[PDB]
Amino acid sequence: RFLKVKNWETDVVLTDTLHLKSTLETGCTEHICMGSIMLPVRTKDQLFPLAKEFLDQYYSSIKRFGSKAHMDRLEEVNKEIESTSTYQLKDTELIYGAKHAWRNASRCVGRIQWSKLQVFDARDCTTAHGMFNYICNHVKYATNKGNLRSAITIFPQRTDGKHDFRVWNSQLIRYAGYKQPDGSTLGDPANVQFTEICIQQGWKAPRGRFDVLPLLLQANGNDPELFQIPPELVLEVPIRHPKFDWFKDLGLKWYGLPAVSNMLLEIGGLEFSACPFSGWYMGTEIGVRDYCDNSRYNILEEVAKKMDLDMRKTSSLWKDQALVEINIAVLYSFQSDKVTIVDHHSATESFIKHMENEYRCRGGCPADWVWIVPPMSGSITPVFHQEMLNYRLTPSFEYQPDPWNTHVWKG
Amino acid sequence: RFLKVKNWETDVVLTDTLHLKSTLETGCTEHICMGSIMLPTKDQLFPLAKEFLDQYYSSIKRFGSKAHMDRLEEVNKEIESTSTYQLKDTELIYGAKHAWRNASRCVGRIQWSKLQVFDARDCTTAHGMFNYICNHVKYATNKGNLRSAITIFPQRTDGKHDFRVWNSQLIRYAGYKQPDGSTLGDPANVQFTEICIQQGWKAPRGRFDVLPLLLQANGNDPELFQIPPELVLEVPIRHPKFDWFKDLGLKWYGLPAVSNMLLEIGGLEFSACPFSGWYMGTEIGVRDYCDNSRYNILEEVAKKMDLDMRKTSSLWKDQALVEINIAVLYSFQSDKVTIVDHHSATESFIKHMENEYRCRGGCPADWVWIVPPMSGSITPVFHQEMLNYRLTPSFEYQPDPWNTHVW
Ligand code: HEM
Ligand code: HEM
Ligand SMILES: CCc1cc(CNC)cc(OCc2ccc3ccc(N)nc3c2)c1
Ligand SMILES: CCc1cc(CNC)cc(OCc2ccc3ccc(N)nc3c2)c1
Ligand SMILES: C[C@H](O)[C@H](O)[C@H]1CNc2nc(N)[nH]c(=O)c2N1
Ligand SMILES: C[C@H](O)[C@H](O)[C@H]1CNc2nc(N)[nH]c(=O)c2N1
Ligand SMILES: [Zn+2]
Repeated sequence: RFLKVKNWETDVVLTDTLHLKSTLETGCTEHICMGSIMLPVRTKDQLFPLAKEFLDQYYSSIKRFGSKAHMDRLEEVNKEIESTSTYQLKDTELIYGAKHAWRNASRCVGRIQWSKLQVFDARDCTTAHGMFNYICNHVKYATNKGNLRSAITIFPQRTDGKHDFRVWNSQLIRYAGYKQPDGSTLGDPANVQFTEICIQQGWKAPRGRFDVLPLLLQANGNDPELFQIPPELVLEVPIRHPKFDWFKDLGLKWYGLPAVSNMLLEIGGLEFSACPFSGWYMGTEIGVRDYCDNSRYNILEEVAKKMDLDMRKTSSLWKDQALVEINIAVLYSFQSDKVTIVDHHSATESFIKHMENEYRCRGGCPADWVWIVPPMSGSITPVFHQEMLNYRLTPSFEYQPDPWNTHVWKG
Repeated sequence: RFLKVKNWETDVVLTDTLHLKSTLETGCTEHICMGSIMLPTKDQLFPLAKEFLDQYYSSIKRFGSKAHMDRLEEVNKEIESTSTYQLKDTELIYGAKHAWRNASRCVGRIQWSKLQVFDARDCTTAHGMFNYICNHVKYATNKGNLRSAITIFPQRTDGKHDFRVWNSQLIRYAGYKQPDGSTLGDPANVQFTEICIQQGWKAPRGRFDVLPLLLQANGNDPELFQIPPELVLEVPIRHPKFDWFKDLGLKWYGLPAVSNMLLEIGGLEFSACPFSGWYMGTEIGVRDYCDNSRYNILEEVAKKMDLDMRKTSSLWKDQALVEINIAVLYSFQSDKVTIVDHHSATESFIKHMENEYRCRGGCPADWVWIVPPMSGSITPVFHQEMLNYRLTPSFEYQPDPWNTHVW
């Protein structure tokens, strides 16, 4: 079957055949679309088809399909499964899998970069201290003094689900959130619950607006352990505005390295429950969502108040006006400090080029419009006018429930 | 099967049971989501009529009444006999209001029950359509105090005698493909502005020329009519701060009046059913003014603001976009013409969603269309999970007449 997408700004039409290789489900049916829904122990019965499919893909990509090398590997993986009820990926396979998980991440606008991922194999890791060391090296490598580099560090796969490796942090670097008795919040409200856990686990909280959280690391299903990232490794950027001198005095800064650490990497049926990865920021992640979401730092009012905007009626668009300057300031600051960042205009433009290239060479590019379109200035970016097909390919990054909701405490 | 939707800004969770009464298809499957795709006989008819009459008589607290059964058999007889049927006025009004209530892409549905329905089913000629439409326009505009309205022309019979309004909106500005290669007026209407001239219009080849109506009655060739200028309320666009803004020479019309959709009620098809409400500011300022394939004035406005247009990372496009949308709102409000900003409208819709979940068991909503084209995540609807499904009565899309007209 053929599927056509259209760009209503340029009238370019692309044809999707890749969706036929789609395994997983969307959540949608013929009778309901769950396109805007945010979130819509494995036996051997189902493992070998998943392994075979991955290896068929792998050996196609290296143009060795049906080769003796291909067949032996299948045989090898096969025996290893029914002998051990799992199997191990070769280094080459792991690298391929991680890159393609990224390539398949339909909610990621940054995928033009997917082929240049630095994969750190941490499958020989056994303890939380080992995890901390690997993560430090990831952060140092990825940060690269502000010239950021995409990286992923992959810890050992799940076995019985009773020995999981997990990073309890949602990102490697994030600021603490503290709920005050008067109901207000100090720091990042998104992180209040995790902060509390850390504090409970023995973390001594500086209780400021921008405390970098400690890593909380779980190895081999053991109780997690606290570690402080060395501050010299945490690159941060003070936020100032190129024309507004009072903006510096708002006291804002942000960290340079976005490193998501709570997702699950699936490759050939194998589940890597700890696989922190990092790229670099799109400006709006910080300027729009982190600073201006009502449920986050929520600085729109103070900025608008300092701009002397008409804040009495919404139709003045004072919120809209302050939002733009804040995002200007975030971009200005990162660029002035020579820290890699991309504006939403450049990023969406690159993604369209990527997507078109993917249709030509791959026969498709699964893409989640709801997530690809930036949280401000939607229709003046080219992805707004781009029709997209969303479907799920493997290898993939998957959501997993927060570890504190499922962890069996040892003590 | 009983679905939950979460607001991630407020943690509020609503349970949706209404989707289980869905009939039409979404375009989606379990394998692929098409959520961002713009455009996905006698025996067919009676279940369709029955389903509608069921929800109608249920709605008036008379489900399973004698009148219900009587109406059912009455309609069933008329179908068996005439191969179609006619709606009672009360049912027509209900169906129209509920078509609007069911429009999953419409952010303005908190107003759905306050709709003025104009029964134009006795119309027989294009001249009659023109008269009905002028009356619609005058009533809806109401000297700037806009009132929602729909005018419903005769239903389809055998597709040979369709009533169609060839305009996409009752009021739109002309677009001309210039010799030097550019485009004067509205580029979205270049083909229609051509067809108008191609059937005898005389364009004042200006920038904001209100297009003539091209009305098709009973399957006949369509006819040109000019809306009396005094019926077309326009708003000169100035900025409350930049006095050079007015020099740009921009204005827009007060009445957004979509006229190319198909209204389906109880299996009956109304191919000519122009309806109107009032603008959300971003429709004009974000889409009509700044879309690349439209008036695309961003670069011009950015210039006069003397913004750094060297690199995209200065967000000059963004900065300009906000000021433009400030001006639109400011102009309309000054001139006492109804308009809603995207903050209040999206706030209205959340409250409306709340209401619909609470009294109806849900509210079909297309997130891709409900979220405004600017400042998305600082409006409440961005953080609102929505379920999209298709309820009847409905507004549907139909081919442009000039691709189908048995000429
Ligand atoms: C290199 C520059 C990159 C940029 C500019 C970028 C940009 C983005 C943005 C803006 C989002 C939406 C995030 C949000 O709004 O919360 C996203 C999502 C995502 N990205 Fe990328 N990204 C980059 C690199 C990467 C890398 C290296 C990976 C993995 C190896 C990755 C995988 C993903 C995944 C799995 C999501 C979806 C998160 C979810 O499902 O909720 N990205 N990206
Ligand atoms: C009264 C104030 C109203 C407001 C503020 C409003 C707002 C909107 C907006 C902003 C859109 C997005 C369309 C676009 O971006 O092109 C829309 C779509 C739509 N509106 Fe409403 N609207 C109003 C009244 C009405 C009325 C009176 C009707 C019908 C009787 C209606 C039916 C629809 C339909 C059917 C669509 C989407 C068409 C489709 O399926 O693609 N609206 N509306
Ligand atoms: C719902 C799961 C989730 C939530 C959130 C925060 N929402 C409040 C963020 C999530 O992932 C967000 C993400 C993932 C990968 C990225 C890679 C690079 C980059 N610059 N940003 C990313 C951002 C996933
Ligand atoms: C695809 C269906 C569609 C397309 C387009 C043009 N987009 C290229 C416009 C459509 O309708 C757009 C519409 C409909 C009803 C409205 C009622 C009030 C209002 N203020 N705006 C409306 C705007 C529907
Ligand atoms: C391709 C994409 O679906 C298309 O650009 C849509 C996106 N969302 C929209 N939303 C509204 N309200 N109006 C539109 O015309 C569109 N266009
Ligand atoms: C309910 C809705 O799906 C949710 O708010 C989504 C919308 N689109 C998004 N898009 C991005 N990039 N990031 C997000 O967190 C979200 N949140
Ligand atoms: Zn869908």
